[PDB]
Amino acid sequence: DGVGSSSGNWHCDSQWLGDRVITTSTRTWALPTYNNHLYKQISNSTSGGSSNDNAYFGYSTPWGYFDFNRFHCHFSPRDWQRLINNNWGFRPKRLNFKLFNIQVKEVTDNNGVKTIANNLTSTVQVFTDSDYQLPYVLGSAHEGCLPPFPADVFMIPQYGYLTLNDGSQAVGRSSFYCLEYFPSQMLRTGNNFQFSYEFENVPFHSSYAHSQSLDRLMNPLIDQYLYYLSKTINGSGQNQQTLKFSVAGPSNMAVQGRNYIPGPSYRQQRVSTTVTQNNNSEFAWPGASSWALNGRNSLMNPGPAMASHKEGEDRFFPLSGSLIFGKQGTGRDNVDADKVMITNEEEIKTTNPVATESYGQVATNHQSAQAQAQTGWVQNQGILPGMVWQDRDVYLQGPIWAKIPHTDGNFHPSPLMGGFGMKHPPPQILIKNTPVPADPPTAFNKDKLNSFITQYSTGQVSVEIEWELQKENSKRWNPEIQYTSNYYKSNNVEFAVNTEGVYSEPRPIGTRYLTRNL
Amino acid sequence: DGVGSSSGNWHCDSQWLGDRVITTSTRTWALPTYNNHLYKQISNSTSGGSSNDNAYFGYSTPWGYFDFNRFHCHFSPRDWQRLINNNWGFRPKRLNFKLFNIQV
Amino acid sequence: DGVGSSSGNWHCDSQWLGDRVITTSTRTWALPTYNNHLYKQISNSTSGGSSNDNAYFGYSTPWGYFDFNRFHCHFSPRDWQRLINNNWGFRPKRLNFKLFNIQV
Amino acid sequence: DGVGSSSGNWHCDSQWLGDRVITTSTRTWALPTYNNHLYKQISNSTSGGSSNDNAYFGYSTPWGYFDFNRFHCHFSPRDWQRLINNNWGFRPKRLNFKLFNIQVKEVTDNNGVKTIANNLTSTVQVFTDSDYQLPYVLGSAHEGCLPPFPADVFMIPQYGYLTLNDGSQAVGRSSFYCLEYFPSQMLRTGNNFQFSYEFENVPFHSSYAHSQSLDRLMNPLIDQYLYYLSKTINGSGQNQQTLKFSVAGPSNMAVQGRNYIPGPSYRQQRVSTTVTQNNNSEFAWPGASSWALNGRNSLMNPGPAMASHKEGEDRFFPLSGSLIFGKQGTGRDNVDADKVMITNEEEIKTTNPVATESYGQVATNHQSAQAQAQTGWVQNQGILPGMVWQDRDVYLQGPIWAKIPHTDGNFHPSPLMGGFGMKHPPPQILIKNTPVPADPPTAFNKDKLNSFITQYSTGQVSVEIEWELQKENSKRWNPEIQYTSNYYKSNNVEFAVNTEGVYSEPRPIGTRYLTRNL
Ligand SMILES: OC[C@H]1O[C@@H](O)[C@H](O)[C@@H](O)[C@H]1O
Ligand SMILES: OC[C@H]1O[C@@H](O)[C@H](O)[C@@H](O)[C@H]1O
Repeated sequence: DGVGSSSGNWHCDSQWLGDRVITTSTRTWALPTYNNHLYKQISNSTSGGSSNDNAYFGYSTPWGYFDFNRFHCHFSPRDWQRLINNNWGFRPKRLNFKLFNIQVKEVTDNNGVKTIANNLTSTVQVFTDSDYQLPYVLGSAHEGCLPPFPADVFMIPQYGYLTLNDGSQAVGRSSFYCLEYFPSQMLRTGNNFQFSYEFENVPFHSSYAHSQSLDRLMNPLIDQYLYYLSKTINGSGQNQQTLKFSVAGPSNMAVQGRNYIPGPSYRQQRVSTTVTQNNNSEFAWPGASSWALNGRNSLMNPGPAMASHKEGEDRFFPLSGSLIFGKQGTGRDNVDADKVMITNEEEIKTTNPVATESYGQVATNHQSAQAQAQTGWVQNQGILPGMVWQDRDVYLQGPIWAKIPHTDGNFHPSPLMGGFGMKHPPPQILIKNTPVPADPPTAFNKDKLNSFITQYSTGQVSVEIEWELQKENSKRWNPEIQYTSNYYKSNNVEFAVNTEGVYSEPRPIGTRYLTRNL
Repeated sequence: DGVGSSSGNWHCDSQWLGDRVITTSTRTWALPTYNNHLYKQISNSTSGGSSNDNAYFGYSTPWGYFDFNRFHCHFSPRDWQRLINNNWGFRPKRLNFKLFNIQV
Repeated sequence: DGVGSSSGNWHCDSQWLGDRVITTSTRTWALPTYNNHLYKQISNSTSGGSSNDNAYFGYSTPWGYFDFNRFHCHFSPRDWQRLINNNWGFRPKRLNFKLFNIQV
Repeated sequence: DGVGSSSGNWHCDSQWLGDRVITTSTRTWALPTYNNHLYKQISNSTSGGSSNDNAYFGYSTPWGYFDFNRFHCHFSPRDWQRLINNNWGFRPKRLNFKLFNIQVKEVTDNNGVKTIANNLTSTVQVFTDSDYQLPYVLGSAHEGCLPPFPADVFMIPQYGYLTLNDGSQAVGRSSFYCLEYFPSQMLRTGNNFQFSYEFENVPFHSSYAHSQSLDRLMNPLIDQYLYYLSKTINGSGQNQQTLKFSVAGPSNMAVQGRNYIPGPSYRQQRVSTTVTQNNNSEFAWPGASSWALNGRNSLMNPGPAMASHKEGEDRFFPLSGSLIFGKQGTGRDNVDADKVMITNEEEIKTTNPVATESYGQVATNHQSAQAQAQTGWVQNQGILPGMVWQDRDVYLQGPIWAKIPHTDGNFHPSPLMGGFGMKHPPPQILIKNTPVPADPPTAFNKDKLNSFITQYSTGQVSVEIEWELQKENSKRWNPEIQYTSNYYKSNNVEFAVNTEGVYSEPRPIGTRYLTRNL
């Protein structure tokens, strides 16, 4: 429209209908010029990397992008409480995105003194990758999200991507992408941008914990009509061999026949937060579970979903097998345990093997009169028919969706870090300040212009997501576990601003409070 | 229109139909003042040329001009590969040119 | 029809439409009598096999069968190049089979 | 249809309408199996060739093809006389082709004794290359035409083709063609084949000779108003220099201004049929005009059209510059002049330079008081604006059409051997006996079958061509030259059968008898 008109309004609320929740978030952003308007080849060579496991090849772009892919972008802590205490499930449905009130600014420096002024004719350009033709970086859990607290102003992160490498080198199959080779909308102050998106059908996240365990599903009062082998010897001494059979029943539940078995396992090393209980060695990398791809070792960072500890063992956690969030102000490198927050998957204990335990035991031989029966431990167990499992829980600090990789086959493509896997996730939204040349020379020169006006932009972003709810139908008589604030006096309010103005999230909050039968 | 409105959008893609290819290229340009707004007689004398084979007479203008007359203006290397591997022939048909978002 | 009429024509080409390829292959075959018109029990015993991993039991028939189940049956090397350089994917859709000009 | 019915009738006549001639020719053919049903790589290595100028790479095919591309296929000698004496021009219009009364036969040999029997269920397969997707060999002047005499039974020639080579080797750009990869019609006895073809617009062949020469086009009674430089010196002695100018007129015709000049020239070496007049050396190849392509030398066999000798010099002929036909029964290699027939282009003497002469003279310097005027001979002259020329004459023994090569550019693409150049000439008609296996073994073997029943086919071919005529409009008072038979007694009739049954063509017959003004 024009210089003097606002191109959009602040809309931050949430709206609870019967089976639907509509979250709306507005934030203020700032976009720098990245890479001096250049595309740059980057690799572990350009960054000085060494180990082959860390080698990479790729490109950094002048562009930047929006990430709303964490839940605290869309939910206040109160809204999150309201979701998790009342609902068995939820999934995203629709998306609405807006860019408005764009302001492009010019920075001039004289001597040690900078002046900022509006550049009214400068433009910002924006496009969504709707055909998913770019490397999709939103499914890796990155910084640069919209801030959880609506009054914070955030920097837009720089877009970059990786392609195939051999060491620091690239192969011929490596692909380079110019983001200028897409059509994009150009925006002066007074222009706005919007688009809508439909989430594809995704199952409801399970926001409940089971009130039954998979090995306890029997009627405790009644025998089975099945028999098991109770006794193989008639007693001490030579040549005592029998087959004795007993009814499996209430008194021996471990031996009863069952129709369903716990889900798959890939075993994690167990680490105690009580520190003297740990070995006196460096096992962090060496003792870690990992998978290998093309000679590279990638740590298996989230487990396949697994229970983080056994009952009462809460001090234990799987080495890499859980999500670790930092507290507010926690540094980058080598921080103590009290400065991070270790998620635990304890609720899926009912259907899922413990991350730090063997799946079970198998027979390793044929017994005989000569040979005793031998068993061995199953350290990793793939899918078996009859397995049943829960996915990893999702968190207010955590990711929402991932892009399912485009491949011939996948199994149960729920993202291992948690959330909703999608073949066509919310598309990437790319934004860039268009370069404005400084004064060119008065004689022609064929070289590309390397001299530009120093410039940055700011504005507002609205994200509106419609969420579908699955209500609790339970007949449970006794009251349930719910997420609560604690009444006891404290210097600060949890999930509130500091005395210095710093918003913090004191604890990770999962979704699983309400219960269901198994 | 106005100071605060963009007068055009960035369109750079290529579009492959059955017997047609449509290339679109968007670039950012800068235009200096040339010749201090003057027309100037120029010759090999003004440039110091000597040999008769190189002698010339003409004019330089304050104006400047657009040249999209090379193929890499319209074709990405991948698009060029896609053209040359699959086709016995090609020719240009239509042209559309735009100037927009002018900033003085 | 009759002794003096051809019951079919040779059709070997390939046809590239926009999203479809139609391959057609014609070959000349010869069919012997197998097993002297007999069904025969066969096993690794009848062939002299030994190891249990190789043991088998079955039947050989007087019949014979057609196998077009390799790609070079339907694609010339040039057609294969044309498929693999230009396309992210392909799948079979329809099939048409003919036997004609039989000569006993 | 059936075994007992004829699938077509013999139609050999010609039909003269007002401006149209329709020729119809029927012949009997025999088709062997070629290459034992195999495609074979062939090269100068496989044939033992040596010189790089003769090196080639290609394939021979089991297929064979029809060639009606000579005029004696469609015209009796009387019809040819009737064409050339009455018409200024003619061109082909339509084509109709038929294969019918196919007979496939089986050959069995016992000991030194062969038995031929019908194989009623065997088939012949036929297709036209209508999209011109095969190497086109009909535009090279080859044996294997339909015989000029309708009672002769002819063998179908074997189809083969060449692709790119380096020496005897092939490069990656070389292309291989399987003729089985085309659709073709299969024919038992009782099946027939036909197709129609439209000639594209081609200019009329010029069946006239000019009654004027390009340098005589002036009015002999009247002066020009132009002047020429008659005299550059005033006389003998020193310092005699003048410019004298005269009117060009009837008495000096060589110097008059003219609007049009003779056509282009590429000079041929002159050879006398009076043999003692020739040099005593081997000049056949060494003294020959040639063009070079990729390091190979190809003799320039037909000239660009040029006059074969000057007036009264008929004993002279251009080395390669004319078409040479063999007489009946003339051998393959090193035959005397009396056993061949040397065509002469003498009629185009009016507009075309003599093949064995220089085109003319050009100035090679600047004359001056110090330097005399110098000229040099033009041995080859390309097209100049204002040039005018006739194409090579066409012959009853000669070719009709050629395929214009498919290229970015060509100039005046009249075939140099004569006839009608066409971008889409009459298509190639390919024919093959379909292989019939002998008895296969009773155990399966994956090898292709190399054992076949010995087999060949015969039948009839009809070719019908409609020809458009251009009548003579001339106002010439005196009678003209016409082609005639000579009345004088001879042992044989010309263009008739021998006492042994051998048809022969005693002389080459061109088209140019009638005259036109220039
Ligand atoms: O390969 C050895 C290294 O492996 C890395 O992945 C690990 O983070 C480092 O601590 C080091 O142990
Ligand atoms: O290169 C020398 C040879 O060239 C051939 O083209 C010619 O026919 C031979 O006679 C021989 O002279």
